[PDB]
Amino acid sequence: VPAFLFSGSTLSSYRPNSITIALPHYVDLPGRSNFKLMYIMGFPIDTEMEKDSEYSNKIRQESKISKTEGTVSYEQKITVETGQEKDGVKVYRVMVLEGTIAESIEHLDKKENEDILNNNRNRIVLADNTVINFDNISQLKEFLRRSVNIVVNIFEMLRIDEGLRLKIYKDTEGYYTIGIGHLLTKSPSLNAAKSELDKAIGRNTNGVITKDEAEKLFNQDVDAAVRGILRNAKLKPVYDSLDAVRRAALINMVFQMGETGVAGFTNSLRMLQQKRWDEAAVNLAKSRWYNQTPNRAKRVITTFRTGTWDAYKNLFEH
Repeated sequence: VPAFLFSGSTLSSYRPNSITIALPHYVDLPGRSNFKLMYIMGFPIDTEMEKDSEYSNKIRQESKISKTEGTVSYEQKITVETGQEKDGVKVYRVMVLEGTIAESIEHLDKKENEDILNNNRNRIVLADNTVINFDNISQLKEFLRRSVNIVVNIFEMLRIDEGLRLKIYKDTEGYYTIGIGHLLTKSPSLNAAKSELDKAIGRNTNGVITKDEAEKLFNQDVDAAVRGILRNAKLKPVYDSLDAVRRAALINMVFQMGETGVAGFTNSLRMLQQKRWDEAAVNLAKSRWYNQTPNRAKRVITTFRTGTWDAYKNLFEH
């Protein structure tokens, strides 16, 4: 029996449709297969059954991500649930439905949710529909913090390696650009750039932005890169094998040279995938890359080599 389930608040972007709400209402999540939610008292409920049911979800297989060591870092949204499990039957209230890591972090820290979380088993349901079960909420909060750190660090990493501009400027190719990566428009017009930027930010910019906005844009860019990395038969196996800091170095390289450029370091990638770090490092130092942007290559390589933030640590939050 799930303990507190109607207690506390639930953070969800999704809003389905004085009333009938007392009654059970079943719904399929708009974007995903085998997410069937049951709403009583306005509360999202995830249910799993070994058997077959019209209103219940098929059993979910457990993801390979380590609850002690691992990260959700490059996932877009995640789901968080508390509840109970006994053979064949699982019942979990949804505390956060497809929210960001930061969002989930703050939401699980609300004292009103405090009751329902310390009394039940807590799990995360990934966008690939695999779950990571946690021993306790403190551990889960650790897991989430450790993930958001990687997210804030990758921005700093790129700020330092690539550069961060707060005014519209031009690409080495002529294109209006702002922040770190971000391309506004391929059109020759500055008003077209400014108008694109206002649309993306949703305020009147006049071509200048805060660091925070640039960070938002950059996160969209990290997702487009990760989506392209996993589509590329040359990058995917390497990226899959790397821990989160090292993936940050891989993404860094993709941001600088393109998917196609990174795919050309064939031997250095095989070396990375075999976890031979010093060889990979030596090999990577052979390229014109290392010669042309030596400071950035040196830090990226140090990062590949150590799995830590040591090349960037003193420079952070600058």
